[PDB]
Amino acid sequence: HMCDAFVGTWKLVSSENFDDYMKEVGVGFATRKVAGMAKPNMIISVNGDVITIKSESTFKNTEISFILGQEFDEVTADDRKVKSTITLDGGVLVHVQKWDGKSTTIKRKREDDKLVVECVMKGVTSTRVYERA
Ligand SMILES: COc1cccc(CCCC2=C(O)[C@@H](CCc3ccccc3)OC2=O)c1
Repeated sequence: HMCDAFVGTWKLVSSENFDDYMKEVGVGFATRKVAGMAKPNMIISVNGDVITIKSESTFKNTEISFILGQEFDEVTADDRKVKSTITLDGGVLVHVQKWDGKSTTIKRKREDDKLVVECVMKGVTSTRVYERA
């Protein structure tokens, strides 16, 4: 029952500062423009120890399955090939991505009826708010 409150089908409703986060990560102009339009649906499920997050949109579909604390290979929506480790810290999913000698952290939190995704690269944060679909 570890991630119960995350499970479901979620739709992006709002974003703040996402262009600057993508700049900080190194995303090029064309991908920033088309990625910034997308309103993905994120489908989170759990089966035993395995968590799956599937995202579907216009622009790109992505899918990760993982065990908490166990590093895995990920392909991001901007097409980075990263090494990722996801843990639970005080009821927040904490996701670190390493690639090309860089690092970024994505936190996923339940806040009221919303799922809040906070993305940090060095000094720059972006907040992406999802609602139940
Ligand atoms: C640095 O450039 C980026 C460009 C696009 C997305 C991200 C990740 C943002 C954080 C994040 C979500 O909102 C979900 C869903 C991501 C998603 C967006 C669009 C289409 C399919 C899936 O998964 C997460 O990793 C970074």
